[PDB]
Parts: sequence; C-alpha cells; structure tokens
Amino acid sequence: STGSATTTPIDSLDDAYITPVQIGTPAQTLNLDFDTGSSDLWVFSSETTASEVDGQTIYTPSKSTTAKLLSGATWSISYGDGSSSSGDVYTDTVSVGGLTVTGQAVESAKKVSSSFTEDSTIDGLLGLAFSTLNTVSPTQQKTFFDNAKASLDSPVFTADLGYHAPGTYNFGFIDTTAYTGSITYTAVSTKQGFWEWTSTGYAVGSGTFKSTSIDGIADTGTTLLYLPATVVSAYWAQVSGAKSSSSVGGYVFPCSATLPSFTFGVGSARIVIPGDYIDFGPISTGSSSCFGGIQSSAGIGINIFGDVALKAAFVVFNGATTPTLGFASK
Repeated sequence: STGSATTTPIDSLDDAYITPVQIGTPAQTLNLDFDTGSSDLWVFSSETTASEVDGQTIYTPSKSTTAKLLSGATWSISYGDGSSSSGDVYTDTVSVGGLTVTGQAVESAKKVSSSFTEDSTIDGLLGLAFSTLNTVSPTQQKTFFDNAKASLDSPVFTADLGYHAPGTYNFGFIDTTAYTGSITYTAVSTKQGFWEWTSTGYAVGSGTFKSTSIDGIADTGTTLLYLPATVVSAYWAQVSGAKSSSSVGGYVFPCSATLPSFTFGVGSARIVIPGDYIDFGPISTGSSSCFGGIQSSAGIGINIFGDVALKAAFVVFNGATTPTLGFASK
C-alpha cells in the first residue's frame, strides 16, 4: 500500500505545516502537525478541558464506532519549546492520504498548554520519530508509520515541504518526479529515538564549504534550523546589522537586509537553503527588526534540522531494518 497527503503551512511564515488525517468511523478529519521529532499521535478531543480549546477541530471518540478505550493507558509529553499535553488513549482507525491503519493509538488530550490552545490551526500532532519515544504508559504504543510499515510497498515515508506553499508527505513510495538529481543517503542513529544523522559541513552564501561533522536531527516539527554557535555566528556575520538579542531570544537582523543562502552537506552532496527561507519577519508587528531562521542550538543539547532546512530538500525517511535518511535537491 501507499499514501499521499498534501501538507500546508499554517501561516505566512511557514511556522508549521498541517496535514489532514481521517480518524474513526465515520471519518473525523483533523489537521495534524506531522512531527519527525516525536512519537505520539495526539489530538484535541471532546475530553479536552473546554477552556483550553479555542477553534480547533476535536476528535469525539463516542461518535466513532471503531473507537475503543485503551484501558488504563495515559500519556504526557513535553516538547523542546516548553509546550505540553496529556490525556488518555483510544485505539481507532487512522488514514493518511489513502493509507489506513487499524488499531492505531489515538492519544486524546485532557489538557494542553497555552501555546496549543492559542494555535487554532493545529488539531494535534502525528509523531514520526521512533516508537521508543512514545509516552503512553504503562504500555508504549507504536507510531502510525511503525504500524503501517509492513503493509507499505517500501518501508519509507518522504517529506516534501514547501516554501510559502503546499507540499507533500508520501508513505510507501519515492516520487521520482518530486526532486532533481539524485538522492544522497546518509547513516542514522536511532539511539536517542530520533532521525539523527551527521551533516558533513556548511557554507554561507557563495563562501567556501567548511568540512565539519554536525550531528543533528531531521525534525519536521521544529520551525527553524538550530546549529552550533560557531556556525550560526559565521552565518549572521555576513548580514550587516545582525546581532544576537537576549531580549528577543536569538539572532535578529534589519528587515531591509538581503540574506545570504546557507548550504549544508549530506555526504558529498549539498543542499542550498535560499536566503529568503531564513527570514521569519518582524519580531513584533510593525517592527523593522526581523527574526532569523538560523539560530544557535547551544543549550538545546542537540542540533535540529527543522523546517528551514528540510523544506529546501526532498527528504526520505527510510525505515528499513537499518534506517537511513536521504536528501535530494528539488
């Protein structure tokens, strides 16, 4: 089997992407944030504290004839950005772009943190990291991909995120018309539960490529590109007036600037992030100070190849017995 679903930016800055997901019988369609950096499929629901729901579409398990309470199971997750959610668990039928999993754990939120409430466009998350990170207790549950894998034509999914435009998540096949040149594959460590890999280096604008190993995660659920302070400093040094602002919480730059591109290495291959992808607009409405899309990972504890990097590529998440990651230009 295969599936194919369009993923759409939630706003004009590409802060995140939502993909429609069918849950239950009859289908209840929710728009979920596909997150290769976590492993829980959780939704706003009829059980969510009412004051914490503000515009989201909810899953109502009592209206699904295929929903079954997973007795005794709870979940609770905290994300790198400080947000969180928790609740109980149902199993139900979940379909993405024509690909159906029966008995998928659907984690129903009883509580969500303010950042989730305040984002009316995201109805939940669909985790696509390794199932070892799943938070369901006392019996850990599998991700949608993990459940689908054996039935897929090929044990893969691909992320093709758009810049200020829709893109695609495909399951079970590689669309050879969706990228240019070749896909370069690179090794993955699953030791921390992530799609963790090592970039071979970077360039800033038309500058020379610096060969240096950068270990990080391919994370569709993180907006920006978080890299070591040395790398980030070298980038922003090429932008007149750019500076790190502790009050704002990262590098900012004059909105009148033209940003240079940023290249990252995948083996001997190179992915070029155009400068415009690195512009996240005014820090506050009407400001002429703009927020940068490349930020330091110092104090995160891990480098994160988030949407800024991933949307510059066609990305293969290969869930073969030994997982690998593939990157192509597009």
